[PDB]
Amino acid sequence: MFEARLVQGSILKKVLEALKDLINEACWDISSSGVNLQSMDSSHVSLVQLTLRSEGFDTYRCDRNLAMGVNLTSMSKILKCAGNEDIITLRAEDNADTLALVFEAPNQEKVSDYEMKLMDLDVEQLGIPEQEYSCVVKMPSGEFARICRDLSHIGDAVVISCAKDGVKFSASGELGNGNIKLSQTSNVDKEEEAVTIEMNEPVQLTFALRYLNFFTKATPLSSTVTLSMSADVPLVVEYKIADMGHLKYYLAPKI
Amino acid sequence: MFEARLVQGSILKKVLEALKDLINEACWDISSSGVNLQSMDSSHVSLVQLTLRSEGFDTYRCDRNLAMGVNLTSMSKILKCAGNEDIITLRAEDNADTLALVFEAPNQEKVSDYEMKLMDLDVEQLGIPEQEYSCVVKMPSGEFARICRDLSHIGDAVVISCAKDGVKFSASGELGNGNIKLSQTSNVDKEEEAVTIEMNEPVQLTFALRYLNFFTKATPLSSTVTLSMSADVPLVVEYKIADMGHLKYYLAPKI
Amino acid sequence: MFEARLVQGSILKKVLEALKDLINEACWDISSSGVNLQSMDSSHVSLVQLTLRSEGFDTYRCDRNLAMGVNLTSMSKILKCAGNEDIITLRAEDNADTLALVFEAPNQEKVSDYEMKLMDLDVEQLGIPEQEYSCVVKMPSGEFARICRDLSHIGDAVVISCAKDGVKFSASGELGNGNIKLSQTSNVDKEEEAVTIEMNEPVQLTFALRYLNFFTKATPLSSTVTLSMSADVPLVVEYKIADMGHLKYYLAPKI
Repeated sequence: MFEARLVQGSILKKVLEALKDLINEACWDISSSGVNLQSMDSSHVSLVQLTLRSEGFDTYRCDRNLAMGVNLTSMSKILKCAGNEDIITLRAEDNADTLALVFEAPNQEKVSDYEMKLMDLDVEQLGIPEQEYSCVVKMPSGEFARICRDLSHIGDAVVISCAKDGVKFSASGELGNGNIKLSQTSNVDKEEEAVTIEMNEPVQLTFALRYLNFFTKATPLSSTVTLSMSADVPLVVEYKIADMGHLKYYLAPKI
Repeated sequence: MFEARLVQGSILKKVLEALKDLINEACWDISSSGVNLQSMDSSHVSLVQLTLRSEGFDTYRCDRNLAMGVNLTSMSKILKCAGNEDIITLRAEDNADTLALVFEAPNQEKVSDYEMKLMDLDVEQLGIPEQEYSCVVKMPSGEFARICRDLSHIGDAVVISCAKDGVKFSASGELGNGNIKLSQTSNVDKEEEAVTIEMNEPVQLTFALRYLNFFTKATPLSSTVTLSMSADVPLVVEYKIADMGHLKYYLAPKI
Repeated sequence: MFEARLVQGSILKKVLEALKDLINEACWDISSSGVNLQSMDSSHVSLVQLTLRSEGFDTYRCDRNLAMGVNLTSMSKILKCAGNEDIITLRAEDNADTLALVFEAPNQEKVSDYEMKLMDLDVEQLGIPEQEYSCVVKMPSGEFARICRDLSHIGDAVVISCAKDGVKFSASGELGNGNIKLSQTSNVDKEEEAVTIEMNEPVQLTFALRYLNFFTKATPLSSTVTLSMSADVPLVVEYKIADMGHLKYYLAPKI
């Protein structure tokens, strides 16, 4: 038996809401150390890596490594039947072709029990080259979402320029161009309002806005986001999942 | 002649919003004891029965029993035009076949006078007698609304199974299957957000989920809903209309 | 050079919201006396005329009259990017391309520099010249908005009847008919409905409700609206924008 009881159900709701548009199907690599997902998106452009560590779960049980192939659109639909404050328990027999999802209200008067059909899929594998990056921008998650959205009216691509004297997002198109300059803070007082740049050398990279606008569906999961960049390698957009792990999205620059 | 004055016109806005999707035209039986509507949907699976007592109105007079044929699409349109806190007055002179509806804004600035056909058409008048039911379930209306909404993502039918210690709703379909068990809870005193059962013998019936989703548009009219059920007879779904009367939806099971 | 600055970002946004569904490509006349926009809408039915005097901006400089051809949907989008508390700067250097729109958030965290390509359109004019009208009605803007919206459920045309009593809007279609009567009560009254009317002779004209429902998108720009009517000429619906300027709509009555 695999069995994982997650007390804050909102978290799994949000993860599915952040993945279902970008990718339709993917295998859930389950083990004693946690749950891990790794997939390309459905247009073969970006890469996604999800991690939810075992200890994040209130109760956790994994007799042996499972791989469950999963339609995320169906999984999301089922999770929309969960409340935000439900305790969600995930359960699969060792080689069973189903995943049960139990949504307990907090007072135990209402209990729901769903049994999802798996789909049978060939796993993907990479993980990408772990790297020391030139720039790391930490910033509010709501601010990053709004920027990508604003600039998507102007252009299909965004140039992210970092230097010592700031970060800048620029886009360009048929109706013109725009530049959004977001200043580092010093003493912001809260921690989650900070804009901090860890800079080694200036960098200027171009990314497809369409894909960044997918990545920002993870905003509910965290109040900050970090962007790690270096020349000619994929951007990582990282959202922390409430002490349990993370959702990274990798994207090639143009060129 | 007919005239009924209702100071809390918000109630009548809620009833028409409850009726307009399911039923398109209906007979309005007006008498000195009040308003009684009764109709099948255009597909013959369900029946609605509405009752508004004369004493529920601020003023009421009926000279003359009347069977006004009414287009509920058109009446819901006109009611849209009413303020939330307008006084609503319904009116019919005699050998005129028109229903007038007068909305007087809260601080007598503005009177709106509306009038609609009153197409007296070949119709019905059933009733169907008092039955004794195997189960009667009372529960919060918003909770029944939620279970019908969520299960409609899974299948197009719901098995309702009643038992001493609770009621279950189960559905099955494309993306897998689902059951929601609500427990009898007692409490009472501080609120009736309870789930109570009255069980002479257990019941187990399948119903059309889309119809139950029409019925739940009445959710805003009452904090609770009752479900009376028996083998082979139509389910009743009752909503109380704040000390003026009731709204009952009737649905026959399958097989 | 042209340059204008405003603290009231919001007003600009509301002007574009109120124009952009009626007209696509527009020509802004920028002179030293201010900004002027005059155009038919894209169906050649109604006429719009916007005026924003130079004094209404808290800085204003214009060396040379410019005719800046803009797509109003694209400019509404851009202005959607700005904080409602943002300081806005409009800037152009004289012709081809660049209108620059700069949004500076209140305390210096964020600056947004946009640049809109201008197309070459001729500066229109015609400026149909003023008149004394049989009848001039002034009323709450949100009440005028609500009357057009509601009657649009009954009919496609409204008949405005002005009289010493007050003003009456009446519409008629398939479902039946409706009239709304606002009366002149005296003075010193709490209700915000002091509908006032300056009158030479009762008028009675019909108007397409589709277009009136375009003109009420200006509702946020002012709390009152003034209607000016005579037989055989266009209605004028005027929103005064706070001694900054005005937005006028012209619609001819049905024959």
